[PDB]
Amino acid sequence: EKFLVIAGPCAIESEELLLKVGEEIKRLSEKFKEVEFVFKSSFDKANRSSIHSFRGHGLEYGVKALRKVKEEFGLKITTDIHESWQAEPVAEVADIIQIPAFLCRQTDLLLAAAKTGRAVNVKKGQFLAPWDTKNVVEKLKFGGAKEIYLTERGTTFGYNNLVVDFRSLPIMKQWAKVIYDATHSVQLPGGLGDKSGGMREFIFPLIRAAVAVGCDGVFMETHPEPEKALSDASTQLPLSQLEGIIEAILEIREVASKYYETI
Amino acid sequence: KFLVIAGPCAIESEELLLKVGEEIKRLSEKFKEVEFVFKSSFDKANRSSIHSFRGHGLEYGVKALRKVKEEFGLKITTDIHESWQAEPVAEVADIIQIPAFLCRQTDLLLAAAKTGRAVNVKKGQFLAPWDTKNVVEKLKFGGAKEIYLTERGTTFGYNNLVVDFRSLPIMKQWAKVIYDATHSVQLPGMREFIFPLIRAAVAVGCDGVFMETHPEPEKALSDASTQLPLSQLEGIIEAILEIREVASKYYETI
Amino acid sequence: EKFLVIAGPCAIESEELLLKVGEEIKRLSEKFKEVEFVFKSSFDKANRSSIHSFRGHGLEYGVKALRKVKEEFGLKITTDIHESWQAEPVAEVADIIQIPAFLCRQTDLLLAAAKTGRAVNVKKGQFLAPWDTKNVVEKLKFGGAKEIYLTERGTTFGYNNLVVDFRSLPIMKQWAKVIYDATHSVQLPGGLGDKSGGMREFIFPLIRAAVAVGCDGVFMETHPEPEKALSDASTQLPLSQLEGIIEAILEIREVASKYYETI
Amino acid sequence: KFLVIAGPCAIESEELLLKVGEEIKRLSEKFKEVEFVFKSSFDKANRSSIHSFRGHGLEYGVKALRKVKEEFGLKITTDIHESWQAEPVAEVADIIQIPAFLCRQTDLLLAAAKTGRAVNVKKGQFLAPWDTKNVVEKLKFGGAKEIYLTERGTTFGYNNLVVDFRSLPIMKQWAKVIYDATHSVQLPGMREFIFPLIRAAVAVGCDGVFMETHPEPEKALSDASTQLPLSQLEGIIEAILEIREVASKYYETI
Ligand SMILES: O=C[C@H](O)[C@H](O)COP(=O)(O)O
Ligand SMILES: O=C[C@H](O)[C@H](O)COP(=O)(O)O
Repeated sequence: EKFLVIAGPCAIESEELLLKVGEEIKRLSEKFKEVEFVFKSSFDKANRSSIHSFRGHGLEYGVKALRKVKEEFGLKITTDIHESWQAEPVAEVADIIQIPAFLCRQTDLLLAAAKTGRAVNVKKGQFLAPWDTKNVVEKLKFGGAKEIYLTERGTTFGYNNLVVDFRSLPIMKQWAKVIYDATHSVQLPGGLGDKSGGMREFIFPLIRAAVAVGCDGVFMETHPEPEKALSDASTQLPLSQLEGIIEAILEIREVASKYYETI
Repeated sequence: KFLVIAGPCAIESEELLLKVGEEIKRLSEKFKEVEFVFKSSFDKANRSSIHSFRGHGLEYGVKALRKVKEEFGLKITTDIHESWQAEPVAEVADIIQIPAFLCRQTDLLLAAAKTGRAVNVKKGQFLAPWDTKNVVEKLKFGGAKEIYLTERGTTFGYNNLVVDFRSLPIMKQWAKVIYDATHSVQLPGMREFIFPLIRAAVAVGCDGVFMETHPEPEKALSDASTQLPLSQLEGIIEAILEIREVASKYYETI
Repeated sequence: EKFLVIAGPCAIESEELLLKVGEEIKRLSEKFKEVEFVFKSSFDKANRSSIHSFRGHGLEYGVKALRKVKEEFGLKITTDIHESWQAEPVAEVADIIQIPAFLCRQTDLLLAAAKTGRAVNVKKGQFLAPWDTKNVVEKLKFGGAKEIYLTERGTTFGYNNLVVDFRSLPIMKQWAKVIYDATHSVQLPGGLGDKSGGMREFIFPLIRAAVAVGCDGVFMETHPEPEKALSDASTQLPLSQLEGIIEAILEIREVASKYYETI
Repeated sequence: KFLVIAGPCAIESEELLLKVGEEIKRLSEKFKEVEFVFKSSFDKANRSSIHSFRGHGLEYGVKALRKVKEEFGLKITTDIHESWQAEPVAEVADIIQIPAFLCRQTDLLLAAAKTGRAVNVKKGQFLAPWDTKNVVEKLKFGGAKEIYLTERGTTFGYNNLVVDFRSLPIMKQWAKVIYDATHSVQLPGMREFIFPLIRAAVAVGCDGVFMETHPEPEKALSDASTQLPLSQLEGIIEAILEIREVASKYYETI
């Protein structure tokens, strides 16, 4: 099956930022033809730790910027929703509607996404056990979703820390396609006080682990200059490093693929 | 004064709310030093299963809670799940409750704060005690003046929650602290530990306790495994008041 | 039943330190006659994080110092053993043989302690679930132990942190008398790099919780000047604060006692 | 070269050790680029139950391991539980193993280091990756020169272990790292995850893998639920060598 790579800047800092990242993602989609790329960027960071942190320029602006990316580069689009009313307008541009981790159990949000006819990707809550995602998928199927993804993004491990239990990949595979979030899984929740931290040095090794275990795609936030990012400045991957990372996981996926267990 | 938030988990019917409300009113008259607040959700918006009981809607719920307040003169509290619900709920709710999974949703907090009502935020199972400082700041920014933080357990491995009592004194630095005695013992995805842990909460020191109670928990449509039998409420309240009376002498300052 | 208070300096820094603490503990035993005091101090810190940290002055010296305390103040004694061969010599002075947390599953150590005829107190391992202590008690009974205690001292919660799950008290009570370790439960394992950390501000509130829930005794390390201690300098209670703490828990225990559940 | 430590969990009989040893010798000849080390415990000193299988004693065990080394020319490794055992075990053991629960027992580490043999310390389930730096220092202080640290899971709630693969690169800063593929999936107080996680270990990067194997795990007297069927060992070794070959290109320096 075609491997999915969901990538883009964490937040829609500006339409300009999007086109800059989109251009590179488009270049890679032409090179890695065996990969299905989906451009990701949040029109709103509705769950920042601090009231003073950057949120975004609004739904309207965001959808417009994302539409420009799709129009200019012919790339599929994905963005996350935070309340039920956002599903409809977002569905006009998003090929995949993303459900935030903290909201993976909010029935109406899932239902709103499902009835749009678009694919739905649910970030597994940091509080959820792998087997608890079966009911999440059930809700989505009940709501009409035909293409469902479950994203591993770490689990609460003590305070301000997340651990990735790779046993989750084969477990969740029982009921949906699985995506590994390489950038949020290394973040340190509320690790900086008013903001969350992260350990960039672990992004690559853990993504290698994900493809060796086996998944249907990877999710990576990337920014031309992470240090200047307005969100997840500590975990976004420098855009120049994206190509090498993707080549690496495709290579590891290929050699490991013959050993992937049948669910 | 010490806060006691009690009531049936879900508004299964205003009939149920009236039966539970009568007992709470009674206790209310017996324990004058305690401020009682009637709680019940008009919607269980986060059930694990799509086939589980959610409720009868916001309108029916607000109406039923209206009945309780008017008929018994008891303050009211219920939780909201999306921003638009804040205003209509604030019509009857003296305290707007923010769900644990939603404790970081900025717009929900701001929406609640804007109503002018008191706001009680359930501490997310993924949150550290010190991470709640930012939660309080959001509410203050939104105009909230009466802010509560509720301890309801922290993720401890899979399908289990642990109560780290160190959280009470930490959260007390920036808000009044409430201990949720019934959800803290639930196994995500029990009853025998409700009383022991509530005794610990008052021994450590908190500003109030949250307890879901139902005439027949066995038949409850929500949290059947952890809702306290109505008939046992009086005894537990008396017990925690006695422990608090003695222990309060040692509560640390700030 | 008579409430147990196990207290003393973490390590036997010197026979002088012991007599200084013993004197105060003796004074309190005369005041709190409803309490059974047991003087505690390790002749060896055999599991320090760093090879450079203080361990002790040897078994011989330690037993001699502990014997002096028992002889001079008529106090019961408890100390921990680390290898099977230490059970016999230690049993000559120790009324209660303590089994370290990391070693709570070492069959031969438990058996060695049990056959001495002395009481045995096992620190619950940071890796053990409350219900897993049933087999620990079974081993001890199998080995001849007639008086057994299980001590709650925290559970691994993420890295370098411990949490106290008070549900452990009523669970362990099903098969043994339960003791709450007020000082090790707030320590931060390896929190200082070459040594462990601790948060003294939580010792009192958590001990209040322990007696409200209900236990058969408490364990507290105390030192005339904690800041100068050679071990657990961050968690040992200042000796001057001991009396007030004990009075407080007896008061809370009394008022809460009528509500203690029957096992 | 890449290390592969394999063998039956417990020395149920030297007969068993010989059967497993023959297969390991065979693989040894087929995978010349891999350094095989035969492992088996002469005593399960930390079983949960007093009624569970422990072993036939140190003497019988050392004799059986002697047989394996002499008959197949395979290096040997076994664990010790008390200081006095280091010397006699070092007679046959090329690598002395330190149990996870005992990774902080200074005298056991020093005793092992004094023998002059290599020392492999199982990382305690209560230990953080960076906490192992001190463990290595103790061994170096004791004269140890060949030191290994083994990842075998970390306490994650009750009766469960999680493998935090971030540990591999962290521990690599001060010692060679081994990944225990069979104990990492055990539930304290399963099998389907052994292969997936071992693939991850080599994709991330480690200096070797530890795998308990038995002709008929179902009948094993120890770790029956997690011991790998002998017949599946070859396939898994070939698989991890292939993944390592490709992934090694990306292993981070130090
Ligand atoms: O991904 C979710 C959050 O927005 C995340 O923790 C980053 O936000 P913060 O830096 O405001 O905590
Ligand atoms: O209680 C056990 C230890 O000795 C504890 O962690 C304190 O030792 P450290 O400061 O050497 O880690």
